[PDB]
Amino acid sequence: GLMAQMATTAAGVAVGLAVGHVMGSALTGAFSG
Amino acid sequence: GLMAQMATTAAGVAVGLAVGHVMGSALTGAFSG
Amino acid sequence: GLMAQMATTAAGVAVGLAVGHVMGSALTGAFSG
Amino acid sequence: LMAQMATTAAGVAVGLAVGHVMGSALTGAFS
Amino acid sequence: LMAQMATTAAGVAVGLAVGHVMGSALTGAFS
Amino acid sequence: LMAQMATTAAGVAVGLAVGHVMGSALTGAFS
Repeated sequence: GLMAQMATTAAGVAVGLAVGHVMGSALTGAFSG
Repeated sequence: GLMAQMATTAAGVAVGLAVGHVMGSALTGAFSG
Repeated sequence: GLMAQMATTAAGVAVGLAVGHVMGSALTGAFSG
Repeated sequence: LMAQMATTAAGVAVGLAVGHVMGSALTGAFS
Repeated sequence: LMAQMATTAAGVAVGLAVGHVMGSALTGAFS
Repeated sequence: LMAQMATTAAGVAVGLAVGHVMGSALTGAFS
């Protein structure tokens, strides 16, 4: 599906998030009434 | 499907997000009533 | 499908997002009532 | 080769379905 | 090769379904 | 190779469904 790879020799701040898959999920950034 | 690769010798701030796949998901950035 | 590759010798801020594929998903940036 | 780089990124939005984004930038280089 | 880099990132939003993002940037390099 | 890097990250938001993000950045490099 996806062979992701991050390779950093020198990283001041290394942030990495991996999600296997998203199925039937409603993702909303900002919501207002 | 996708052979992604990020290679940085020197990164001040390295941010990497990997999602295997999105299936049947309603993604909305900004929502207003 | 896609052999993506990002190669930076020196990056102040390195941001990389990889998605395997999007199937049957309604993606909306800005939504208004 | 040699390169003096000064970058100022503000309000950077990365990702699928990016919503409202606002940004104000100002440069006073080589002054 | 040799590179003097100065980066200033503020308000960086990364991810799916990014909402309201605001940012103000200013550069006074080489002054 | 040789590289002098100075990064200043503030208000970095990483993840799915990122909401309100604000950021102010300023650079005074090479002055």
